Amino acid sequence: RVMQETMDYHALNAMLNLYDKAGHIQFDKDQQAIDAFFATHVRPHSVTFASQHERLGTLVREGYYDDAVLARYDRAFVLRLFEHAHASGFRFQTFLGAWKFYTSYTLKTFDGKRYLEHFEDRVTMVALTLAQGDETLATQLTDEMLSGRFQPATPTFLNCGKQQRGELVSCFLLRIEDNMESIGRAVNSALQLSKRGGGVAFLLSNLREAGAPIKRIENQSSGVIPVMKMLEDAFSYANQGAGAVYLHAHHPDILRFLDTKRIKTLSLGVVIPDITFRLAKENAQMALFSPYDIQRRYGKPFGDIAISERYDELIADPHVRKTYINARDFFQTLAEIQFESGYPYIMFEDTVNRANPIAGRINMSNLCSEILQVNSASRYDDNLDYTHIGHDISCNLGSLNIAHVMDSPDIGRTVETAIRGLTAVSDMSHIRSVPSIAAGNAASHAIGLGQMNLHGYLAREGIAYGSPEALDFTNLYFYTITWHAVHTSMRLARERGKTFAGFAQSRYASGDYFTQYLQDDWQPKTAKVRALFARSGITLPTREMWLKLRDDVMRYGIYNQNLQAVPPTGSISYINHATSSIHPIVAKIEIRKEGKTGRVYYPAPFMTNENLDMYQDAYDIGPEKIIDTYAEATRHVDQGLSLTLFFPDTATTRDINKAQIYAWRKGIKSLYYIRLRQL
Amino acid sequence: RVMQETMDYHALNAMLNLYDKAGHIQFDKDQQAIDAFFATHVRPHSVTFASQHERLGTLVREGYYDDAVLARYDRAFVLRLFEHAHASGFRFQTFLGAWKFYTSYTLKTFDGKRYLEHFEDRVTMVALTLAQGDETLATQLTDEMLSGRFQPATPTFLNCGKQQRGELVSCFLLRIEDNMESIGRAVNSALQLSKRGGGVAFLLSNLREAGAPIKRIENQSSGVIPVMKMLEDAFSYANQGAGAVYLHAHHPDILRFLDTKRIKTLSLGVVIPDITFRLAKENAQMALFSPYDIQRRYGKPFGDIAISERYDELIADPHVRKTYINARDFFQTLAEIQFESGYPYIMFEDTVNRANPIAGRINMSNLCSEILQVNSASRYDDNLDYTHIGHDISCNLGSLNIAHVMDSPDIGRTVETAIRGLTAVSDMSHIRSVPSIAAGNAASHAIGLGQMNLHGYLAREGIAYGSPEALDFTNLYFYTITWHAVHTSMRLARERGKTFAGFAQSRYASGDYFTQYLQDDWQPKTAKVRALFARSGITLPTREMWLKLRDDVMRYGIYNQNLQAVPPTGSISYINHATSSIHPIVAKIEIRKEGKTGRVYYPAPFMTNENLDMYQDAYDIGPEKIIDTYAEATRHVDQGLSLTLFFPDTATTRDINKAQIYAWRKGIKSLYYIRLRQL
Ligand SMILES: Cc1cn([C@H]2C[C@H](O)[C@@H](COP(=O)(O)OP(=O)(O)OP(=O)(O)O)O2)c(=O)[nH]c1=O
Ligand SMILES: Cc1cn([C@H]2C[C@H](O)[C@@H](COP(=O)(O)OP(=O)(O)OP(=O)(O)O)O2)c(=O)[nH]c1=O
Ligand SMILES: [Mg+2]
Ligand SMILES: [Mg+2]
Repeated sequence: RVMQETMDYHALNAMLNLYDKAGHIQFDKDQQAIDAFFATHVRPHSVTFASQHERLGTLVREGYYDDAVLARYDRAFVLRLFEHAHASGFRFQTFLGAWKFYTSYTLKTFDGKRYLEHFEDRVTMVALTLAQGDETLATQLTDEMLSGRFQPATPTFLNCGKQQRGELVSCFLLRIEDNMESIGRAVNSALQLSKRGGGVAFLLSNLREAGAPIKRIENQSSGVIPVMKMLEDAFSYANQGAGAVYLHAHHPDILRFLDTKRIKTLSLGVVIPDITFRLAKENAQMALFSPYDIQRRYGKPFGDIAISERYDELIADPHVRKTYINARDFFQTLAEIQFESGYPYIMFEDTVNRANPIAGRINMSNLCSEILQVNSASRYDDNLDYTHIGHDISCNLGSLNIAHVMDSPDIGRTVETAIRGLTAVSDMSHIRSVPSIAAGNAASHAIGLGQMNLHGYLAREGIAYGSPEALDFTNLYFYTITWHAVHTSMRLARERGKTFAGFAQSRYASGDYFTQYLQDDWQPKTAKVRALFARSGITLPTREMWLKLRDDVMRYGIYNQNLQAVPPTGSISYINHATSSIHPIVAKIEIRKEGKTGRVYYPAPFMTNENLDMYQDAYDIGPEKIIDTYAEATRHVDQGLSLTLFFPDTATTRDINKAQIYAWRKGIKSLYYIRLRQL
Repeated sequence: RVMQETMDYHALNAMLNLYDKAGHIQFDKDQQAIDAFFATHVRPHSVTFASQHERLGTLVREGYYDDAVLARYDRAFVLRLFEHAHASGFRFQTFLGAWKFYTSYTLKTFDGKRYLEHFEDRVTMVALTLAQGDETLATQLTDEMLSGRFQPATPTFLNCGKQQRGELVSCFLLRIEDNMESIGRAVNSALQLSKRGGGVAFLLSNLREAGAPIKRIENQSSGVIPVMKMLEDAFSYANQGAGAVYLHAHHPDILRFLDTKRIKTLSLGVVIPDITFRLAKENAQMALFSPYDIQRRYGKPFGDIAISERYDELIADPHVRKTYINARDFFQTLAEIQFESGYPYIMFEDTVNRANPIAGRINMSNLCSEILQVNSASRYDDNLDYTHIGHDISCNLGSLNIAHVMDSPDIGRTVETAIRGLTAVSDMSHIRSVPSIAAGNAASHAIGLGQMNLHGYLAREGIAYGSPEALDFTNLYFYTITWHAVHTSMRLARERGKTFAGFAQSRYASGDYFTQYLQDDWQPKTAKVRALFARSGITLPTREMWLKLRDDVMRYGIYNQNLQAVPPTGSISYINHATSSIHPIVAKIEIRKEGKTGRVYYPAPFMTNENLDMYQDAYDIGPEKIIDTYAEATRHVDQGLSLTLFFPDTATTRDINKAQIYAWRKGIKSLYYIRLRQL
């Protein structure tokens, strides 16, 4: 109001980092930070036009907005939607969300001096982009985004509608075959993807080990390390461009591989089948097989056969060279490297395939260990031309904010919109630099819908993370989300007359995918959990519904080969105002090293001085509770979930190992990095 | 003979490293080394068949000889040629030649225990391979090789005719364009070429400098170093696979570039135009121009415009960003790096283009600085597919042994055979992994005929290296070789009805190429030199001949775009028994660190205790005499000559620089490495 003092937003934000003699925080100060930000910074540097109409005009004229996007609608519908947007009542809930959106997400004039968009403008453009002319779908997307229910991945949210636009997808998984063409391509792909800001993970399990033959002459191959060396250099050059490599635990270079991190910027990931755990239990030895022999004798690559199921067969075939290391020592090295670097990530091959409803095996994952899909080899001509374009994996993501989803009765529309939005991201993608990525996305329409703010919700509702109530909720919540997503995908296939490639061989086709849901235990184990769904008007899918969907799926099929995937939510979290994963908060007042002050503080959603006790941080909760929560969700998520375990700095490799053992026994499909308290 | 002692060939070889109280060597001991080698080793482990016929049979049956080669002739002609071969009277002249041929060049049984070929068998197979069914040409090749007059490059000599065969060409030059596709391809090429043992050189002058824009955003590019880093790693992986990079002296990263060697295994090469020398003379500054601007404003890449001719224009255009360093300090850094590492190589751009008879500019050279040809850009699709296949350079080599050439009157047949042989190497090449190399070789038919044993000859004839007699001879000898090579190429074009691509724009077409030869100074300046040609029956081409060839060339054209190129002769030298280049011997008894004894000693050809004074080593002769000799040859060789300068270990960078200045003023097209005495 008229003449007011104190307008230093950072100072105000910083008050969040103060405790009073009773251990309380002045949460109000953040809000005052917001207000001061808008008054001293946002408003003064934002561009206001005489009307929406003249703005679009100008924005398209000076090369900011892409007229092609706007051209798919009657301009009037366009003006009406922006108006509906700015009428929604949207407010940033935290000083960091606001600042984060203005400093990194919103459109600025090319000289960088002024803003040209506000939150609702960006949402609007995203809705127009994804809706592709479908007015009713564009309004919904708008609504879902403004209400906080849906939040598309950073790369989509940022580029949609812009003239000078990045890619809408930024995370890829490529396989490498055991021949020089496939290697040269991989380095090329790294290069063309990295320059476009993509996260790229590479499978190494098919490469022949150090010492294997080449053209029949003995002891000649160099193994994976030198290829890692090349992929590493490509990622450094093209820059924001990060890499990963996955290697099967029973591959001959496994220890040399792990030893690179004892190569500086590549992330490592290990695939571990069940047999490896059995071996370590009985203090046995691990047999490592040569991909070179496996190819010659079995006619498929290392990364395409099933090690566990053929373990003994392989050890018996004298035509397959075997090498041996100490299983228990393997896990020991693993925990020690993880203790220091956070990775290697771990992908439980047997758990994954056993749960995989798609014909084929899953031999790798991504830079965040949440993506798990099938892939297939590409073959090349000597000039590097593709003679057979296989299928690799690009990964289209977005996430719902659990609290807001529960706060809206029409949960079926909430999910269906998101699925329709991600599906669009897939439909509009054509990654030209790497045909196997373009073929794959086009054949599978695979998408990854995820969740966030679970902790935020459970706290708001007075439930403690990890508790029997919590576990009950996360099981039934993922239960219902799954029902509506599969339904939406079925509708898409029906309204489009096509299904994902190879649907017929899926467990969706035969019906086996539903067995799980046809048995019981979908009755709320807890009384509070029954109360939450009821007070929200959400109906937990009943056996009839599943039985009905089974028939629809079997008859019409589904459009997307994969629907869910739960990554960590990076900085979109601050915008959407959600607690990052489905995992507990890493802190009450998360501190970030950003901006002209050095730090910006972020309070957890729905947290106040009267409910602090519900915000025990991830360290305090510990691994068990976290693993348990993820276990409940893993029973439904058809892909994976980035799972990080937070440990005190006195934890030991045995502690780490015991956690991983528990994760494994519990059904967890994958583990992201193990993190130790250090600030 | 019946019961003889002393059969240790190495011990006998080693006697060459002994001086008697009068400073004389027992050269006879080497011969005894040969004899003992044959008796104790070669004969006992060689496979003898009941007949030639059964041998071919077996060799083709067990997968050693390629029946496709033999199939181009009546088997009888085949048996007759092997017989003519073994009847020639061929003898190894030195213990190293023999051992070198048996341990590294001849065909062995796959288990490595026995030899399956002798010198004449390998020569025969090479003649059959290159002759391609032409019986008369196969006999000649056989004769030329057995007499010592011709010696094909190692890669050809070694693989021809073999079933399990390497490439016949192993040296390539590729250009890189200023875009990510072209970079990815380059790394790919490195990989596919290196695995096949090729030497690959890359042009970097077109890449935009560190700090240049990308997509209009300022300060973004990383320059050449990170690309060097990638090419370096590719060469380490694919292994025997060596690399080089060339950079224009006036490129903005010139000092960062040089600074990598102050990157461990890549060779460096610098292109230096005349202006740079003028600047250093007047202690001026060097202007470095940005390839990014040059492209935008001139529409061609840095490496395609003429810096010297546009120096001032460029400095004046305010649309071209300029950077500045101290010319004299540049040469200083150069000499200091050369002092320690031998390179950078140096290619005198202006000298080269001025002498280039082919339409286009020459912007790079090879790993040995003897190759100088034109090239052109390739353009790519985003999937890396070629949309326009440009022209890169592969390099087909072989060399004549001057002494033996002079020892045969029909010098016209000697040259014509060699040209026909190299041309075949070109005709049979199809490097599939890199289309620009295949296109180029197919469009130009470029070959590189070279010379060796010059010092061996001059010594035999009692002429001192560097002397006025010597200079007279090397000028007229290269004069005549040139006449017959151009003649042969003209005949080829005539008998094949086609010329090199772009002949019409060449100086061969207009006739300007001959002007040089139409004026005088082809009269032997020395009386001995007149005597040598006469005593050999070789007629120095007369103006009539040139005048006649001019008409023939202008009317029928020539087949090959380039004919001569004088590289250093590696180990083929020991086989052919020639003094390596056209440069003086590096030693009287060259010592090599090879074999079970650690060393093998090699005496120079035609050297005895009564003519030692004619074998002053390269150090003793010094740079001037060497440069001078090369100057005489450079006036005729249409490509280049690897020129190494040998210095005492007390030489200074000023000494090095003064040499390079003299080379430059003298016409030298290029300089290989500067070597300092160190053993
Ligand atoms: C050439 C070469 C290959 N390799 C490895 C890379 C690949 O994993 C593997 C296959 O290379 P490829 O190019 O498939 O080998 P090839 O087909 O020539 O030989 P083969 O017929 O035996 O397969 O060889 C090296 O490690 N170093 C090398 O120098
Ligand atoms: C992407 C990228 C390019 N480069 C360099 C490599 C090439 O020499 C040069 C050209 O890359 P290009 O892929 O041609 O650049 P572009 O076409 O996207 O941008 P422009 O339109 O400006 O040309 O950019 C880097 O140094 N680092 C990078 O991350
Ligand atoms: Mg192979
Ligand atoms: Mg470009």
